[PDB]
Amino acid sequence: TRVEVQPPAQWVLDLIEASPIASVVSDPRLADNPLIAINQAFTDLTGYSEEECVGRNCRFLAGSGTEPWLTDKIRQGVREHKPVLVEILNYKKDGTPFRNAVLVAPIYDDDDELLYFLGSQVEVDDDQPNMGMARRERAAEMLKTLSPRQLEVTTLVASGLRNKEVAARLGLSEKTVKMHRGLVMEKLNLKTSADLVRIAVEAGIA
Ligand SMILES: Cc1cc2nc3c(=O)[nH]c(=O)nc-3n(C[C@H](O)[C@H](O)[C@H](O)COP(=O)(O)O)c2cc1C
Ligand SMILES: [Cl-]
Ligand SMILES: [Cl-]
Ligand SMILES: [Mg+2]
Ligand SMILES: [Mg+2]
Ligand SMILES: [Mg+2]
Repeated sequence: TRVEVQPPAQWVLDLIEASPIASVVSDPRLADNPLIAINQAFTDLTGYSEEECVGRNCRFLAGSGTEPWLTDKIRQGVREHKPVLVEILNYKKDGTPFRNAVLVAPIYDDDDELLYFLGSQVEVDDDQPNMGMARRERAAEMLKTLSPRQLEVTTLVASGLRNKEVAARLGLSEKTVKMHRGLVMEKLNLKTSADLVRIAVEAGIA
């Protein structure tokens, strides 16, 4: 099955379009928390077009060998509004199995009002199946270059707090939080918020 989805708003596109990583957004108020947008990298990773994905829950990538003890951790993150990174067996449109390092994280619309989920998928090769640990090592090194306030804002954003919540936690304005976020993105060459949440969760700071 599949539901018809409203074209994505600009903030949805801003979350994923410039990520070099397969990135998606879902809307949990729609039937079966379906995908409402995918980037180009997601089509290149999986072979599915945007028309084939949007309106469906992302578990269409699952197949015979997919680990329910790992997908349950995603289910838990979605229910608790917390980020989860697991490495699960998935299947491309042509039936090619691949190990998917998938991040599912809470994210907010550009008014900091309603909750959505972002998804970030990286292929782990059968060749180099410990690639996950190499991405963790890189992430940890990058985050150690951040100033203390930048690290604090990064941690709380990646933990799933909206900017208004980060602002309340640190005694700042939303504007000041958005400024610190932008400087982290510029310093670490991160294209989108999905890319920022991913290095935070890879490192284990969220
Ligand atoms: C934004 C987002 C991205 C997701 N990406 C994937 C993915 O790449 N592969 C996949 O198998 N599951 C993915 N999922 C997980 C499924 O949608 C689902 O949450 C998970 O399998 C647990 O739910 P279930 O027990 O009903 O399957 C994603 C979920 C969301 C919300
Ligand atoms: Cl879901
Ligand atoms: Cl301030
Ligand atoms: Mg596109
Ligand atoms: Mg299941
Ligand atoms: Mg709005």
